Amino acid sequence: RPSGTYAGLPIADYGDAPPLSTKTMFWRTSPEKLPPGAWEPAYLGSKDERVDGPSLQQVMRDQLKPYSEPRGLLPPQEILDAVCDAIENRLENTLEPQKPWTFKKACESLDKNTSSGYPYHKQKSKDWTGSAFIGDLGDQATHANNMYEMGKSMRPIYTAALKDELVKPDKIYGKIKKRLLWGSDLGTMIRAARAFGPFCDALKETCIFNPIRVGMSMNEDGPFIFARHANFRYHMDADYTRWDSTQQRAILKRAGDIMVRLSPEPDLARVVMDDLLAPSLLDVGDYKIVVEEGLPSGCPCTTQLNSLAHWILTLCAMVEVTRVDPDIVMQESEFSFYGDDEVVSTNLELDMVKYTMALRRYGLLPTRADKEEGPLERRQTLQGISFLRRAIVGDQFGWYGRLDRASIDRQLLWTKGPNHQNPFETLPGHAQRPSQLMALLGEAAMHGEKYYRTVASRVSKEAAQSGIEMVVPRHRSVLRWVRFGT
Amino acid sequence: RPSGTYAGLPIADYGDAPPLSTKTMFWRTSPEKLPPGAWEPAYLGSKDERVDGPSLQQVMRDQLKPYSEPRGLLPPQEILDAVCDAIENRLENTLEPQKPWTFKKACESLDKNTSSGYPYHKQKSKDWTGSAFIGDLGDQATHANNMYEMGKSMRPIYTAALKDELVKPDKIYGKIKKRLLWGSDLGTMIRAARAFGPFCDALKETCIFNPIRVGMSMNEDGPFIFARHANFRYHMDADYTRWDSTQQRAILKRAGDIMVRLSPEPDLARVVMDDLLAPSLLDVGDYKIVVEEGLPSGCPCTTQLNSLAHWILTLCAMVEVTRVDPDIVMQESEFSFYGDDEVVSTNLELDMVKYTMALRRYGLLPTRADKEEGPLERRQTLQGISFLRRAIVGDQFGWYGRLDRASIDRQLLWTKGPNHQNPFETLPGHAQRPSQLMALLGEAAMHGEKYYRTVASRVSKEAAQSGIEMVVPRHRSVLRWVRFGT
Ligand SMILES: O=c1[nH]cc(F)c(=O)[nH]1
Ligand SMILES: O=c1[nH]cc(F)c(=O)[nH]1
Ligand SMILES: [Mg+2]
Ligand SMILES: [Mg+2]
Ligand SMILES: [Mn+3]
Ligand SMILES: [Mn+3]
Ligand SMILES: [Mn+3]
Ligand SMILES: [Mn+3]
Repeated sequence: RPSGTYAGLPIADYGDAPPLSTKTMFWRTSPEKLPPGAWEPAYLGSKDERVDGPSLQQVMRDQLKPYSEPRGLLPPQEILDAVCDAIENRLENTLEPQKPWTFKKACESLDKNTSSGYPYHKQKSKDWTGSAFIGDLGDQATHANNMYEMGKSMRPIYTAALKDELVKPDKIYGKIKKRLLWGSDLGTMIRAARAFGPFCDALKETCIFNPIRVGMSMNEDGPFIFARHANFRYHMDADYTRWDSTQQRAILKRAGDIMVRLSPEPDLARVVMDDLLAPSLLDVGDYKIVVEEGLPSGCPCTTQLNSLAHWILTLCAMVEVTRVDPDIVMQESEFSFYGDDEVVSTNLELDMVKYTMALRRYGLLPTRADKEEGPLERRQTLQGISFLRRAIVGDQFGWYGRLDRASIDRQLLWTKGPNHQNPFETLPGHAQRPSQLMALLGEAAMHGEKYYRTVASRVSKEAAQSGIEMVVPRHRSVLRWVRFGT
Repeated sequence: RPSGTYAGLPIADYGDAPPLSTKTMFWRTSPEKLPPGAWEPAYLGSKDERVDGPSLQQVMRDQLKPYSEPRGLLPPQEILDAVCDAIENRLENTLEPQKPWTFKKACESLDKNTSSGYPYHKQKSKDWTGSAFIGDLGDQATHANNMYEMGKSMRPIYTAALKDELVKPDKIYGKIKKRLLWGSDLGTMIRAARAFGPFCDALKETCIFNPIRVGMSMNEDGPFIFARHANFRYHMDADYTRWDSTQQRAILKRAGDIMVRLSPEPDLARVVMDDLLAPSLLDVGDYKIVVEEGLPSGCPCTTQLNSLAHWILTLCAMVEVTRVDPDIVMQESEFSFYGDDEVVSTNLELDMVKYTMALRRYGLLPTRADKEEGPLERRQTLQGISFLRRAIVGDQFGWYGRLDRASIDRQLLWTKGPNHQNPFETLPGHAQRPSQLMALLGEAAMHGEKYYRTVASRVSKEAAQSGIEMVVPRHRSVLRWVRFGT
């Protein structure tokens, strides 16, 4: 056995995980000195020549703390039942009944350029023929499919990791922070995909009529989604600190319950869900620790499981404060969820102080989207609310999501390439970067003439020192392309 | 020459048109007695055994009166310039620039199961190979294309006709009324199609962002269109009596001006438009009369020319009453036009008495959508406004267009077939009618359980006495199909 405490959590066995990556995927696009207080790749550990800091492993201990924190309270049982049944019912009425996912289709759906997790820690492509897994992964997949078809429980193993992403300089040179990732094992992946693939697809095709926006296109779908939010009087942001680690399994189980009953094979899906939500085994390297609470984020369905819990919690707080039936608040409101990310629009007169408190009571840590210091605030125009890193703007033509210039400028300073030790290194000219460049041009168009021109230059210099030179379109032409599509 | 008065209008030459059709396309679906005061095919003339009435030709004289009526006043010149430039400008900003239509593409686009008009009065298919006109129509088309390519004027000839459609019983057994149709000549058709096809397609792809809804799908597009209308505070119907005959050519010319400047071949399009709006030659049979005013409705672009004039008139009245810039009222409002059919939604505080008057002054005859006795009224919910024979309903899921039951029941009493003299005759079982039947089932779904079931029966009896028997779906399944699509 072991057991055994690590990072505040019970040790369940010895670890098998590779060492945490000590490298970043991001290369500077230009050799010149970086704009002051500009974002950089997150901390890379001891071998990181930018600052001396703790080991990556100590950074991860830090990320594990909240998972041993005392859970918040459950919402009132009567309210929780009402909102669950309402959500479920709305889903019965909107989801197109789907036919069961095959083994072939589950394997196909998986991202082939990411790790297989426990036990082989292979990249998924290495054992993939184009249509089936063979070799080692062939074994893991096949065994899992057998367990799935025979409704037999199998215990999932997650591999912990630290997200390589651009962060504010503070999180590098001030108090060092780096976000925790859970990596599902391939077995669990295929098992969850077969079970819940059909439900997730059903949900994804309902991305505009139902509040879970997973699978949406900001450009094509945003204007209709935002127009719906604008039918209602009051609008609010809410951001959440540490969403994943503050979740209650009890609530996750209710989200899971809804997912089961709406799956085309409920008896087989129940075994899968029970395993997913059973106390979780997480491989930190030296050990596999037990993480009883919070969200286990490794799998294909996770982002929708997470959004569904979010839907439940928002309604519970709303119902609790307003005292209107969950079904009726859903006719007086429009919601958008994507993991921790919410926009609530309503006609109900919601007490924003009592709303914040009711959420805080559930164990959540709400903050405003770009404002700081709560309670949460409501506004009487959608104009300026934020969702998915975009500002919601609205004009003569309609609503849209606009990426702020700080973000555009940022994507022009850094490019994605092979893993390497020094962030500041330049590679050669990225002729894999004409697709990205068009989108960015498009993103800048929405900021008007003067800004567009200034990124048009930056884009052209880069298109020169590259194997493909570009027709840089006129402002009005690209604006028209971005806003009006298709 | 001639000249010569007929129906209050100058006679320009002798007619060449076939006699007015004395038959209807509508067959009863059932032999049994018709529900009291139910709609029937419009009057068929002397040979019509339902009632004794005037000849079809006297019915048409009646329809020609308003075209010799004194025109209403033009809107204030300054306002007309402002709104034209605004509309044009909005179109510059939204329309995707198009490439010129070829001869092949113009010929392709034309409806092949309708008459070629002057001079051959042939059905268009009779001289069509699948890719080109040959024979007589080959000559007419080719000559017209030459005139078009050489920017040479050619004078259009319209053939008058009377619409075969279902009407309220009053228009048969009370005061006899039958609607006038203008049939373009094939030459003019191809000339207008080459010239204005590109503009019409550009416009059609902008059907949600721009107020001209030609080409929209009620089912797919309605919910987004209606959600936009719902962003605004006040909503209104307006129906118009005799829209086409009360139009001013001067205003039609401004709509035409906008269409020209946004066409990819403006110099060639100008010749076409000038001909279209020049005093019109209309063949009533015995004579070709001159109709100086009103809308000439024969052609491919007509419905958009008509909607564009409508856009101009609405804004002119709105600007005139509110005194806000046309561009600004377009940021405080959402419009829908389809020929004579309008929904105006606004946040502006519009004086509905002064609005009605300003319209009446332009020569228009506004009435409420289903209310009678003006001024026009505004409502503070879109809920219940009508557009394109549909009621706009809105619920938990969103907005939609619902066809009223009187209309559904109606489509179940009558079916389309070959022309014949007695409306009341039944044909056999229509196994060309399973597509129509599904849609109707779908239309009825939106009226809830009890109604749906009652048309489910009516539909099944009919599907029995037919060469294809049908799986009649459960209510919730079809409702879900109708509302949520695709
Ligand atoms: O609200 C959020 N926005 C973006 C994120 F990456 C996240 O975790 N939460
Ligand atoms: O507003 C209208 N609705 C339907 C019609 F046929 C018409 O001409 N006008
Ligand atoms: Mg957040
Ligand atoms: Mg009308
Ligand atoms: Mn989608
Ligand atoms: Mn969708
Ligand atoms: Mn369209
Ligand atoms: Mn459109």
